[PDB]
Amino acid sequence: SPSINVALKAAFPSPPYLVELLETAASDNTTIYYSLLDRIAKGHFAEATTDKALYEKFLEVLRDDGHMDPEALSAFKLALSLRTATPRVEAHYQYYTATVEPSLSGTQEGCDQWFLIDGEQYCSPTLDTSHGKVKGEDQLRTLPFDRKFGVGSRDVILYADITSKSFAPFHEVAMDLAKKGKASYRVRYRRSPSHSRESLSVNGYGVELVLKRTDYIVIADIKPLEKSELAALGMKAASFVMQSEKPFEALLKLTQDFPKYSNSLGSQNVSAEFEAEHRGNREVFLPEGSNVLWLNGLHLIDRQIQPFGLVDLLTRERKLIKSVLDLGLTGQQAVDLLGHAEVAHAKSEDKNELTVLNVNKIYIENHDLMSKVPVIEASKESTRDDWAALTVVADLDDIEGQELVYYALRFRKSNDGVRLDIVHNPKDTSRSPSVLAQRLKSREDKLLDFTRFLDLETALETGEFEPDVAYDASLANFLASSNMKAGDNFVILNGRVLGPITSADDFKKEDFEVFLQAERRTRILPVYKALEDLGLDDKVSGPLSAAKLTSVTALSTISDLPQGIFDNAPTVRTTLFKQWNSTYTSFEVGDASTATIFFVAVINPASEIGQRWVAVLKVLSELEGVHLRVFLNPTVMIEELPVKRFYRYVLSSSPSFDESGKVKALSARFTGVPRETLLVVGMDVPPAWLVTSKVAVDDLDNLRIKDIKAKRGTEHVEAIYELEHILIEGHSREIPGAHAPRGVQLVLETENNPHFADTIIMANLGYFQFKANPGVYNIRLKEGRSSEIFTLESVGAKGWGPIPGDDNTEVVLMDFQGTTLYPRLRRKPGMEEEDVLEPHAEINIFSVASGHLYERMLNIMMASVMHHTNHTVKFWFIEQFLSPSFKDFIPHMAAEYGFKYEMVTYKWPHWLRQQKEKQREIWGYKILFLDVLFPLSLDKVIFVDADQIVRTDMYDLVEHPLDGAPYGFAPMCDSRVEMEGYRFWKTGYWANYLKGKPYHISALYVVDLQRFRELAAGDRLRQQYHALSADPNSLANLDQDLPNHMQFTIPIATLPQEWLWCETWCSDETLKDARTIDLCNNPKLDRARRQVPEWTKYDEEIAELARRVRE
Ligand SMILES: *[C@@H]1O[C@H](CO)[C@@H](O[C@@H]2O[C@H](CO)[C@@H](O[C@@H]3O[C@H](CO[C@H]4O[C@H](CO)[C@@H](O)[C@H](O)[C@@H]4O)[C@@H](O)[C@H](O[C@H]4O[C@H](CO)[C@@H](O)[C@H](O)[C@@H]4O)[C@@H]3O)[C@H](O)[C@H]2NC(C)=O)[C@H](O)[C@H]1NC(C)=O
Ligand SMILES: *[C@@H]1O[C@H](CO)[C@@H](O)[C@H](O)[C@H]1NC(C)=O
Ligand SMILES: *[C@@H]1O[C@H](CO)[C@@H](O)[C@H](O)[C@H]1NC(C)=O
Ligand SMILES: [Ca+2]
Repeated sequence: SPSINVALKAAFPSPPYLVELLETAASDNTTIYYSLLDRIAKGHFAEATTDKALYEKFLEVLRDDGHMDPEALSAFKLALSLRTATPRVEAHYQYYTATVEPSLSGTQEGCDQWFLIDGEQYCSPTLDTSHGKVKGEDQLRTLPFDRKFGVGSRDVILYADITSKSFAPFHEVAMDLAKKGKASYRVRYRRSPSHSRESLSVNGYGVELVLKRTDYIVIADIKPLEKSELAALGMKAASFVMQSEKPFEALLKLTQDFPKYSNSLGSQNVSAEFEAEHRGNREVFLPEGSNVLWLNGLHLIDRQIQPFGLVDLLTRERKLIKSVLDLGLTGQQAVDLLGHAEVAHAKSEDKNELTVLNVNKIYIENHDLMSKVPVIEASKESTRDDWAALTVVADLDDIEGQELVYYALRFRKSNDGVRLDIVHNPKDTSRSPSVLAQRLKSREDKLLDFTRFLDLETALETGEFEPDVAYDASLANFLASSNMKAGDNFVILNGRVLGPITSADDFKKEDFEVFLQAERRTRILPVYKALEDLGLDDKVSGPLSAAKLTSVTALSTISDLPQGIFDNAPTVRTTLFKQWNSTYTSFEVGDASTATIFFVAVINPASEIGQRWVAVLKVLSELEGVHLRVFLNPTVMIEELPVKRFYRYVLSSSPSFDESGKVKALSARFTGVPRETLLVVGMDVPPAWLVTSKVAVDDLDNLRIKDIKAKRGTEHVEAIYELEHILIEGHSREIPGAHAPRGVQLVLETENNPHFADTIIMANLGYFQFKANPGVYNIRLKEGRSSEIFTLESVGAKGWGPIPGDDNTEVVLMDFQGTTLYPRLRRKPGMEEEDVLEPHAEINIFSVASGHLYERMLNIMMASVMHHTNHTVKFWFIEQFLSPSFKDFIPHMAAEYGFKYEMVTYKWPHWLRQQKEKQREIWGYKILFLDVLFPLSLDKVIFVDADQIVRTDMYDLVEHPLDGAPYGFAPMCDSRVEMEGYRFWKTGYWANYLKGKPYHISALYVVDLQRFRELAAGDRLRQQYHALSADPNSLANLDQDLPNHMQFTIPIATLPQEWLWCETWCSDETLKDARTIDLCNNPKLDRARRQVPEWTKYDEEIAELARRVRE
């Protein structure tokens, strides 16, 4: 039974299932939230002891209280598995811990639940018992996780642990108060004392087992490698799926355990060149072996396939399709109507401007308004192609308002196919709107018979009516739904909201004709024709019935906002997937009639990308109302081994439950694993996550089952990771002339400590990031030059904007997608100075390792420095590359060798080109993020390449003058003569480019961090790496070649030859006056005992130390 298991746990305690279901079910819908909060305070959910039963009962009430329908209920199941609401809950707790507790003056008892009213806290429902003044920051501030119910003078906030029924009476009272209309009610959470500090188990990530031995090519103990028959493997693998008759199940089993059955392909006449003719699909559309996903016609991408991203996309697109299915269309017709070529041509440098609203929606809610307004219907003799539903909003008290209505009336006289509606929107509460509307609703029949303007003004004063209260109520709802101010003039044809109107001179009779003409060309005609092509021109029978379709389709052109995503607003509905014949390469799963969601996947089985897509897709199909047509299109061109890994996705469509009812954790277990093959563990985690290994026995970088069978006795690999941080990342800009405010330094703070974190603004589109967990934070400019020239106006937490209400320098993260920011900073008047120009411990060494040999020699590196130094040395490392076995042991090194150590990390920016091999990633962390990795307090760092023996006091290098250089290096030895043929750096390319500069070595170096930032070296390293990374062959060693190619622009200080020694280019005599030896590559265990005699001495010191701790 050879298996490997990987599980992921969050950096916070599990909030009870009770509160999670409340927040997940009432996703955001506050009306659902309080109707369920009432039922949990009633006592209906008290019998739910086993968390599964609690979930079970929530299904009953959601469906029974009308809150959820089966189609959207399946989405509830999947989102609940994902535990989407847990970080939202932890935000309340962190806020309670950092802002609420300190302000709460006095000792709490019986105050498990308490209200906050006017700076006073009350622990009793009676309101007569006030425990204390709520000092410090006022907690009545509007925060994202809040939920406002009712309007009131008093602002009531209930901090509750809902697990105890003691909350129930407090709620009922506040609920009564809010429903009466005396106060605005909002619910915040208190860390429930019934639940334990058991970390939360997360899902929605992927695991990879990379066979690092990929040099092979010309149940199963080793990876079988074939000759030049690779070419067809993708093709026969695809046929193997069709032959199976459990197709997407085969696709998964084959794609996830690819190496296993790799050579077994091309056997038992699976040659099946049936889909060879199926390239009729290829012959007209997209290339062989290309990965393309679509959702209702829209363009889906590789990393829009994180479970979190998909859940919000289903939710938004079901709402869009359901808006269309109120118009009598099927899921397939609705999508084909939306994803039609006539529609795509209406859309497609940089340019955009517009505002539109739903016609179906607005005429349903505002019934007593829209069926009681003066309606001049379009004469039934007008053609389908002429129909339009003009709706005019106007203040009939002012001349400009009544002038626009007159111009609309004259326009209706000329255009037969227009249904004209007039809604009175006054700005004075004394004149009830219902009376002026009913004044002209009497003259509705006699409307448009107005020759002079005075005829309308006189008709407004004739008659006397009663203020129809029902009318006024539906009017207020309309203006709120449509975001229309009182007394403002608006013109809305077919849903396209246009206005407000400044003066009625802007909009005359002739201007209305043109508005119909332009709207007709864009949203009316392409609908009629796309509609007539699909044989659905029967559904459009009336000016109003037509407008509902044209209006919905235009709204399908608005994408995200983008929150969490960077894809601002494109996605053009395509339709060419339909030309492809679905005989061989395609298979479908789900009913095409009841499906609201249409996933059209085009995956190549020989691709590594296909592995993830398939794994997610199975889970996505398990939602009642999701259709999936999977196209398999392989390529004939496979020069190397197509897939170089094993892959599993941790995700479930239905919530997992323990035997005791609690939530069951989701794990990635790989079965029938070869015992002879070398493996590496990698994580396929969503963009906002920072993940490092927690507890593991087996070296995550160097693995083989047969070896741990010979060490532990079992073939069961088990490891744990931690989602340690969630990113707060953003793109900075300058106000008003949008530029890159590079060199700007930032501080993240909380009401707990104001020096939480610090980073600097990057040159590539203003990138910055912070490693944080759910909670309320603030962002201030770092103490100094950043605050001098710049003042941060806002952190764009709501969108690019500016958005009214986003000028808050406050950030709060409450999602597994983090919080994407678009801050805006304006310069202080009359200045134009950049930070670049002005108006800790003795030694600071940093290192990294990625193997137990490198880790054993890293223990030696630390020990060698301390033996030869009488100074305060501090070690800095990259958290995630080290094994947990090494991480468990470093505090014991710190105590025995007398050093301190702080552990840094940074997540590779999404824009920056990543490296697939673990090795190439290692190299990038040494050179690319030096400026941002360390806090702004650290003056200088020194890198020592882990497998090293230092014999000199390293303080000398600290105070070595660099002379205008941000970093200093040790050069290549030209001492050994016999290896001159190997000295490539003094030849052709490296000789012409390096005119006289020496080839420096990326093994030992000094970084004067304050000069590094001052010079902005990192940004130049990063952007140069960018275009060079197109060919990985140019970056032979990106840690070494990058500073060497950049010594022409970024200065390189040269360090003495005594500092660096190698057993290939420096003579043995140099070792006498040695400072550091890299133990040069081209194994190390032999070279260490041979070159350095004291290497054994250090190894043995460590060996005893671990056993000393052991007892
Ligand atoms: C945010 O959340 C709220 C709350 O869920 C939603 O508001 C809902 O708005 C509508 C209009 O007021 C309510 O509609 C309800 O329709 C029920 C009938 O539905 C059936 O229709 C077909 C018939 O063929 C069936 O096939 C189908 O299965 C449906 O079941 C009525 O029975 C409802 O009456 C009463 O229901 C509940 C009791 O169960 C009461 O709490 C209500 O007050 C109501 O008197 C009702 O007419 C819907 O119920 C509203 N909810 C509430 C609680 O008021 C929002 O739409 C939602 N928004 C989003 C974006 O999710
Ligand atoms: C089975 O494979 C052989 C070799 O490719 C082929 O000649 C034969 O025709 C195949 N069988 C059938 C029934 O086509
Ligand atoms: C460290 O300090 C001791 C005591 O002052 C001194 O004897 C020793 O020489 C120092 N170490 C080195 C390497 O000089
Ligand atoms: Ca080394």
